[PDB]
Amino acid sequence: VYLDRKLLTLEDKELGSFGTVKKGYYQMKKVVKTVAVKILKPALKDELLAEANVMQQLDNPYIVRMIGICEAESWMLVMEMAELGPLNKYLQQNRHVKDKNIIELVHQVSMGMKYLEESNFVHRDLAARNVLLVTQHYAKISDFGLSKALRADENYYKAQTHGKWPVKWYAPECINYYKFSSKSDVWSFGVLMWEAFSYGQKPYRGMKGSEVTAMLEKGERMGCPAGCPREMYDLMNLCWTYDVENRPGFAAVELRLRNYYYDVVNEG
Ligand SMILES: COc1ccc(Nc2nc(-c3cccc(C(=O)Nc4ccc(C(=O)O)cc4)c3)cn3ccnc23)cc1OC
Ligand SMILES: [Cl-]
Ligand SMILES: [Cl-]
Ligand SMILES: [Cl-]
Ligand SMILES: [Cl-]
Ligand SMILES: [Cl-]
Repeated sequence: VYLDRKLLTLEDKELGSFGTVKKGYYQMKKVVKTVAVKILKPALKDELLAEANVMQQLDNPYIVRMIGICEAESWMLVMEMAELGPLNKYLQQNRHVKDKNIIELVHQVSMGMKYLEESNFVHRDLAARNVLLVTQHYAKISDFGLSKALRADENYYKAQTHGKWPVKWYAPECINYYKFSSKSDVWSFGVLMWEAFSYGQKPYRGMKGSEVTAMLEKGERMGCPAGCPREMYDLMNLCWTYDVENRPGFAAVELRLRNYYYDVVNEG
């Protein structure tokens, strides 16, 4: 959890800019581990410790692993590096990634989210930008800064202060009632699917969050990305069921993705 600054080596170049993120290496006794280190500039510190507390409890092949936290020139969260980075950016720069490969990756995210659902955690920022690639065929979920462990007696988290929120990824019940459940995450996952099959295009382009709400309330949903297979667009639309009760969970979604992926595999 608490790491030795002497064992961390940071590169100058930032990968991104809350703070910055930088690549580094962390020494074990016989190897070094390549790391991504989130580096802050009270509120920020509190959020980092909270995020670390959530990551600490998670153990799944499709979730980014925390190495630990470090308190030196600034506060640092140190994670196992996913070398290829955010999926949205990857797909923008790699437009000939095959449909079978996109299905493989979004299924992996679904398996990560099924685990998160079973663990009774809500992610609350599930977007393509927060899916990180280890390889072209291996995705992990990251960014647990808004994530919450559900109370033992509640199936949702009730936000109080509408913070700075990724509205275009949020279900109607999140915007209208400030209620966040694993089924809200399923909604976000449908948006993440749309982004993936759109090769990292932004959702609801040109629209204000307000117009998104109006659109969704009309019953309108985003169109099928070019080359996106029927079966996958149907699954997006099922993720975007307006009524939480009738919206599937991740067990349901993962299985549908699983079965389809095996069909696509069997073709060939
Ligand atoms: C430059 O390419 C990258 C390659 C690997 C990574 N890897 C990793 N990055 C992060 C990380 C943390 C905090 C913030 C960010 C971040 O700034 N992401 C991001 C996502 C999307 C965009 C964009 O759409 O332009 C720009 C930046 C990324 C965490 N991680 C945990 C394990 N591996 C990583 C990041 C890269 O750029 C942001
Ligand atoms: Cl250093
Ligand atoms: Cl060494
Ligand atoms: Cl909040
Ligand atoms: Cl947004
Ligand atoms: Cl599999």
